[PDB]
Amino acid sequence: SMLDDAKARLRKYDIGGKYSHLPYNKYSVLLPLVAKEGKLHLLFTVRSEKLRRAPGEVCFPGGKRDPTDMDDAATALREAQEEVGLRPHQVEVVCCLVPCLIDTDTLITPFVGLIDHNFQAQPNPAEVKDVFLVPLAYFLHPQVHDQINHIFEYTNPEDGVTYQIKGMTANLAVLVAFIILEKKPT
Ligand SMILES: O=C(Cc1ccc(F)cc1)Nc1cccc(Cl)c1
Repeated sequence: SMLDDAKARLRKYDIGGKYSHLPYNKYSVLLPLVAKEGKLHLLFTVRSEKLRRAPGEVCFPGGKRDPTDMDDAATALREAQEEVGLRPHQVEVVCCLVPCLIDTDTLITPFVGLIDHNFQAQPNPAEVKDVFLVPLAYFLHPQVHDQINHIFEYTNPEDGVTYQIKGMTANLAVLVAFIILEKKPT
């Protein structure tokens, strides 16, 4: 099946807890895969304009590890619940992808999660201005604009709204698309 095939692909790239004890400032993100209309999608947030770090940017759900978290995956799930109302029974964490090093002292660990079909986002407006889906296949043929660094523009056909996706978030989206969609019979 589509979902069993996606999980099987993802597991081959799982690094697990290999880098998880290193003494960094630690953040996790959840890359949430949603199946709709017979295709996989990624769920993104738009950060609230009131946040002082990166207001109005497109990001995956996530945030800083805290002492309650059993592990890095727990960080991702706790933050996703706070930001968009995703409950732990509504997500299956499939793997941990390559972590992202930033600012010399920070390590961001991305987890891919399969999201239940009955989940409906409840954006928390203190943190999230918007939540939206992008089909995973978009990231194989994105609409690129150069600002010099590459920016993806995705227009939602439901409503005509264009979102800019860039940086780590864009990079991770492409990675997941490659992992899941490469070398597939039609
Ligand atoms: O904060 C994140 C994930 C993230 C962590 C570290 C990082 F460097 C880059 C993204 N995500 C988020 C998305 C919406 C609202 C809020 Cl409050 C947080």
